[PDB]
Amino acid sequence: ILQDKLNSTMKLVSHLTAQLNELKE
Amino acid sequence: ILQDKLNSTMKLVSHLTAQLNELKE
Repeated sequence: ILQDKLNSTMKLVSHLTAQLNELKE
Repeated sequence: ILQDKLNSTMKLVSHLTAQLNELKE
């Protein structure tokens, strides 16, 4: 369960990074 | 307390995802 929560947090971080990159582009 | 902190982090992640989706729309 803890690993799943960490994976969800990592996915959210990756989505935020992708959104930031798209905004920069 | 740790679970409450994790839930707050998850809520923040969900809010960020919703904001990103709204920006995309």
